[PDB]
Amino acid sequence: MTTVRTRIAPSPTGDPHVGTAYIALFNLCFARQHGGQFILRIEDTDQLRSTRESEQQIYDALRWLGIEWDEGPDVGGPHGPYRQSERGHIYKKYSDELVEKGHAFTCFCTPERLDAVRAEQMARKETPRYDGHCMHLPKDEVQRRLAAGESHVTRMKVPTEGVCVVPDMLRGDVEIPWDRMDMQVLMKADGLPTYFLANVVDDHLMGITHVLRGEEWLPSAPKLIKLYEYFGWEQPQLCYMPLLRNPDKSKLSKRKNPTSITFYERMGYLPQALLNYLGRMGWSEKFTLAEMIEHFDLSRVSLGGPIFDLEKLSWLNGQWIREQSVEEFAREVQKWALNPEYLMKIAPHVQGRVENFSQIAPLAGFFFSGGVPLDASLFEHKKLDPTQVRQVLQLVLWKLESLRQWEKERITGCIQAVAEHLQLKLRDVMPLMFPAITGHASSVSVLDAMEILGADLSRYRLRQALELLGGASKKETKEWEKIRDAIP
Amino acid sequence: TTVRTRIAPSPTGDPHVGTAYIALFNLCFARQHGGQFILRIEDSTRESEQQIYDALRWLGIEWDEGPDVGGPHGPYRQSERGHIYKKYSDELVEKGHAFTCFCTPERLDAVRAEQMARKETPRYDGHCMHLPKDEVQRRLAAGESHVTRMKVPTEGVCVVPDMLRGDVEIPWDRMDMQVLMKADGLPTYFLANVVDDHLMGITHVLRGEEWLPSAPKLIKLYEYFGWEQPQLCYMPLLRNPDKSKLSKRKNPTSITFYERMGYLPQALLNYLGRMGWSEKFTLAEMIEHFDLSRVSLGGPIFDLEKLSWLNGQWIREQSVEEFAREVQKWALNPEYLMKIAPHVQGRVENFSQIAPLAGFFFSGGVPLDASLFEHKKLDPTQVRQVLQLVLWKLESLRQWEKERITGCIQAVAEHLQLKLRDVMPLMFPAITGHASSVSVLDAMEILGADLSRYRLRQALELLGGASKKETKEWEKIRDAIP
Ligand SMILES: [Zn+2]
Ligand SMILES: [Zn+2]
Repeated sequence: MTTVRTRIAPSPTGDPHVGTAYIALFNLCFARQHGGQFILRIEDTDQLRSTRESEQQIYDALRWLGIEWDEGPDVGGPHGPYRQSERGHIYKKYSDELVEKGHAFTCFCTPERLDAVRAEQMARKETPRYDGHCMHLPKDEVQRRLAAGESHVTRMKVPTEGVCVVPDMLRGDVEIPWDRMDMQVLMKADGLPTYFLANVVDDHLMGITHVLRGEEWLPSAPKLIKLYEYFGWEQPQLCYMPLLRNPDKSKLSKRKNPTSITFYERMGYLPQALLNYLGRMGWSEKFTLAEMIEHFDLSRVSLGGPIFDLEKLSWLNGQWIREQSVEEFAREVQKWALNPEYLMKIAPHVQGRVENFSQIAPLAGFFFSGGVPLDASLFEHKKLDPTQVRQVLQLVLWKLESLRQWEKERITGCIQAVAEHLQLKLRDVMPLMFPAITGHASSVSVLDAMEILGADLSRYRLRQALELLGGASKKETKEWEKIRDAIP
Repeated sequence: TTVRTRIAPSPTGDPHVGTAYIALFNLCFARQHGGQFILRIEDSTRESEQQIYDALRWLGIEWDEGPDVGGPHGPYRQSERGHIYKKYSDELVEKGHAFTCFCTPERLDAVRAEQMARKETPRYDGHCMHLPKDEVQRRLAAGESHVTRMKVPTEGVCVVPDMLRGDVEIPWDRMDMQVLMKADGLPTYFLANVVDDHLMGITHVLRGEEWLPSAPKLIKLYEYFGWEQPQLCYMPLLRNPDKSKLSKRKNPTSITFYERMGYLPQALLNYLGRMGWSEKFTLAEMIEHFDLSRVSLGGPIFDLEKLSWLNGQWIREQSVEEFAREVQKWALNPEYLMKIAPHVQGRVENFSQIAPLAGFFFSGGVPLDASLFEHKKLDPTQVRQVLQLVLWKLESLRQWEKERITGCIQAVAEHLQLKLRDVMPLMFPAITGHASSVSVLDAMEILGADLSRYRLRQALELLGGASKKETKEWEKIRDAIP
């Protein structure tokens, strides 16, 4: 008679990803199927990559898709806090218990030490693992080194022989040798935990009963199962979902198909269609969230890797567009781009470049086209040969992919940094941005246009221009990455 | 006495730029002297009347008296003014200044033939001028169709005192015997405006140069009646940059064309004022620095490129809010967009595909590519023919709706040796700039009459246009089509 409770636990380290929505949909349907609750927990334990902006992008993207949770950082809940950065005291308590009970230990190995051990191991054809150095430390030495304030971590003990049985709800028993595990770090030197500890503690304290996650987390499942044993906690039911696949059997990557949810919103896809498509890849047709929930059952999940096919997603999205009143269609188009907020940002940039209103559409059309018409001749540069032009586009694209705050000045800073580093003037690079972003050699202010267009469409158009001109080889990619990392 | 000016547009078509030019000067002259400017309709369709009101008001022109705003010296529609016109024509016939004519249209058409064969300007030969009082009483009792004509001198010269040109001499032997009352009991535009100007207290008659040749007949009617003549001024013609007369073949003349193309009314009104007298200024400013003497004796030039530059300055020299409001009214409103919506909803797989598909609804013209007009069962000469004939019949279409637009295109086809399905391949590129697009017939109704004709004409002129031998030959086809 126990109420079901599932969760999605994304890290706010970048754009909201389609994979996250996919897993969130399954955990949502399973909880609603069983009359339970669906929780959202922000795993911002990586305070060097987590941002408050990325947190809100997660909320907006999922809510836009139609996914809603009963408890979370933005709605509250009786089992919070739901941000792992607000639960520091909790993780220390349970990490200390493990050490007290002998199931974990303090490690003082400096980064210079761990690197040396890994080298000596790779030279002995051995599997790289923590050598257990600090596991056999006297209590006298441990007390001393901690009193001096020496940096340290907490590692868990793991078996060296035998096998762990992972009882997947769909695969059955999955045997994983313990010797593939290592003495995983639980508490980092900065007093923050790893997901191994945070997810076990938090899934337990929040009463999570079923955990559907992607199969990428299955290899490390034994360490979580073992942590539950150490605490004497009841383990939740586990199901590891196959990966999303590109139609060519490869893994879903930003190169082949964009993975950002916001990309499909800005491209003009309906949230009902994208959500509907994620469900059709999952289990066993056009349906709403409510209808997908009533017909949901984990057994109907194809044991094969679901395929993300933009062709089928576009056909489905057209079916949704067609199978609704013109009023509904109109309201969706307004929310998408035909609204005063978007149009008034464009207004001041066309007002000075038209002699009558009929010239606005050819000038501002690129604000609504998604991509732009690709004309390779528009990138013939006077000072830059074709190879140098591809280098500039690749370096700019990389820096803009890493840019977290999509704002004109930060956008300009990335481009100007790529140019100054290459001993180029910003005036030498902007002529390439115009055709990439707008499709024309001259247009409105391109830096303003990129901020208005947003990060997703700007990167998409830059990548297409790069691919139009041939792209970059593996050799060039390696050589240009060295340059990327030396740029602010 | 208070100055009183007017315009008397006929509600028989779309309002042309020439009408707004004349209206502006009449409005400015009246305001300068603290008088009234009157709009009179000498009717013809009640819809065409509202077009005139809407187009002139959109420009910023107003009138103190008229059929819509009323006034103390109406009615302001001829059709509402009773049998006042037959009364004055009868006085002229009784006082011997007019006479009754029984000539048949077949006979008046023959005299015109003999006169044009001599390179003469056609005139009424004066047949019925001296018919017996008995012969006329008989035919009238029998109910024979007849009209009333005014008598004009045959020798001498009429001195027309123009406020700008000075004295203009015109020979009476050029004037003809103008019809006063038509065979249907309605007055001619000539008699009605003379009668109505007198009854409405019009003091200054500012007209286009096209009416100068008839000034003697106006002067003589006032003479016959014994009425005080109004001050007269005939404005020089609007001309293209090549010194020719303004023509829809060269530059479009409908006010509504420039509205649908995205010009600001303050800019077109300013351009009409900056052409005549003496640079950007408003209407209230135009009235401030207005004076008739600043008009040049030579015709003003309607230069579209100069108009575009001026419109661009009006767009720039205003707040972004004012600019956005103007763009909303021009085309970015729910009425226009919801007309397009159902025609793109079934043709897109995502919203980012809408703008490439629907862009032609906003581009004024479209990108021209001659290669798009290559037809299987049609040659480069026949394509121009259908385009011309389609254009002509659509230029004559009064009510611009899909069911009547399709009728015109079908009539040109049925009359031709081809089926309707044979012509649409040419319409799609001309109207949308693409080989295929949304329902082109629904698109033309949405785009409007002005932009549809403009694009068809641009397409026709792209492919080469029509020669003189082709036009006169193809018009005979146009007139044989419903
Ligand atoms: Zn250690
Ligand atoms: Zn006669």
